[PDB]
Amino acid sequence: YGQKATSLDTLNTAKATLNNAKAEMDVVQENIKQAEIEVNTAETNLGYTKITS
Amino acid sequence: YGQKATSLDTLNTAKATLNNAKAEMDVVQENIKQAEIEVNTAETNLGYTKITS
Repeated sequence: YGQKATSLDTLNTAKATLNNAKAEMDVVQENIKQAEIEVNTAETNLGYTKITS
Repeated sequence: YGQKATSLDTLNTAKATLNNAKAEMDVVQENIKQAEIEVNTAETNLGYTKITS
């Protein structure tokens, strides 16, 4: 964009459509979490396999 | 173009394609001339209409 032309309208694509990419990846982190979590709790509702004394 | 975006590639259209308009009008001036000229000479080869004494 320092090369005079490349209209801001196509830099702005890149800016906001970088942050959207980045953030749409964060969402899939928090989802990775929630799935790891709810899976450990889904084996911790499987504590009950001897009913330990 | 002072309004940040409007890529130089579309300002340059306007610049050079102003000068081309302007200049393509000059050409038609010099043509207007050459036609006015060659028409007066085309009536001055019509001096010969009495062969004046």
